[PDB]
Amino acid sequence: FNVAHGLAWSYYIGYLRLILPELQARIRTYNQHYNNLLRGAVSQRLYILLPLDCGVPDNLSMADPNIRFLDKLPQQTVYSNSIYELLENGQRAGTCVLEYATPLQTLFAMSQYSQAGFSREDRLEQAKLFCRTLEDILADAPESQNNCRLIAYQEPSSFSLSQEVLRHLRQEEKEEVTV
Amino acid sequence: FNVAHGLAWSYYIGYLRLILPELQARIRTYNQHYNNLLRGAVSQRLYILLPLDCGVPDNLSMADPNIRFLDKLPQQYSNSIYELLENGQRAGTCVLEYATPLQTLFAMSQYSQAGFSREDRLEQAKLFCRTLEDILADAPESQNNCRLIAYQEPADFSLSQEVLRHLRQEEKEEVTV
Ligand SMILES: CCn1nc(C)cc1C(=O)Nc1nc2cc(C(N)=O)ccc2n1CCCCn1c(NC(=O)c2cc(C)nn2CC)nc2cc(C(N)=O)ccc21
Ligand SMILES: [Ca+2]
Ligand SMILES: [Ca+2]
Repeated sequence: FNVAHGLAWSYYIGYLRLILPELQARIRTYNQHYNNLLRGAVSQRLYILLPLDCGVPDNLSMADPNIRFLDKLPQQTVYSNSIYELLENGQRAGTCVLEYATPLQTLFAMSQYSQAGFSREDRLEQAKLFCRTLEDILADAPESQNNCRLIAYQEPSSFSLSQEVLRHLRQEEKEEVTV
Repeated sequence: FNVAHGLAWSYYIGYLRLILPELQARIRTYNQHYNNLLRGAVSQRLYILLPLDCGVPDNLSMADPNIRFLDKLPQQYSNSIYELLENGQRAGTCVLEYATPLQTLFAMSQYSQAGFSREDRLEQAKLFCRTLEDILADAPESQNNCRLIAYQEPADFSLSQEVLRHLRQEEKEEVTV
């Protein structure tokens, strides 16, 4: 009995499969303004944060204060999407469309619902499974694996999410320019 | 690999568990107006349509012409009240809506990479029903706030009549027990 299968498939079929196609161009559009104005460009990929503690806060800033909301992204000329700037020592070091995964929140709710019989150990196993399954789905999906990137991580002590995101953005740019 | 397990748990945790508590009261209120005008009442339960074919239309009246939209419901998420008709006469009224996760099972069966056949879609649809049933069977006051209407449509069927069967059964239960 694995709720993570359905959660992954439903996140893809109901949300990613629909929103991603518009994206790769919507960001291309925005970067006209962004490049001309702030002398920086937004990464093309949609970054999906997958905290394995299934802890999705209301806003990204609360979890890490170096992730800072920048600007809402427009639609192609019913979905809101937020550009966040990543920070280092107060300086802008990257920008990206970055959002938490709703399925993970369901797993947290389940672990606080006693009639589920769903322990924290169960919750973590199912979070990992959600990650692996969504990976498999995007692997066989067209231009979608290319339009979005998954960032799974386990908090220990103190941890830096802005840094883990910047790792990925810098890797993405490395790829863009090399190949 | 049963997607229906996750789909059921997500439908309950992320949606039903949220709107049902409000709903009991919201309809309790609305009926103050309905009783005064037209001598009609709206059932307290939320009726969830589970077509086994997973065919969800964009407007219920297209699925059965005897199911006319009546009125949207106010808040304490959009829910719609429908009148069920017989020979043009109003025979019932209820908050009515489709289980949207079935849409997902439909999309999957039209998505070739998934290997999700129509046989699969039907198995997972039935399973979605059984799983959500169980969930509401352990849930507090929630089983009481809504009713599941799972039906399989025939090669050789009235939805408004299926629903009306349930509503009349509900009223029977109300006045006897
Ligand atoms: C967990 C909920 N549920 N589970 C399943 C399975 C089906 C549903 C379900 O019934 N849902 C839903 N019924 C609604 C009816 C009304 C009403 N009455 O009007 C208003 C809102 C309603 N909702 C919530 C909106 C869902 C769409 N949605 C998502 N969904 C996901 O992430 C997600 C997680 C899993 C698993 N599967 N999915 C895809 C369906 N993310 C969004 C982000 C934005 C944005 N960026 O603004 C906008 C919409 C978004
Ligand atoms: Ca190059
Ligand atoms: Ca049908």
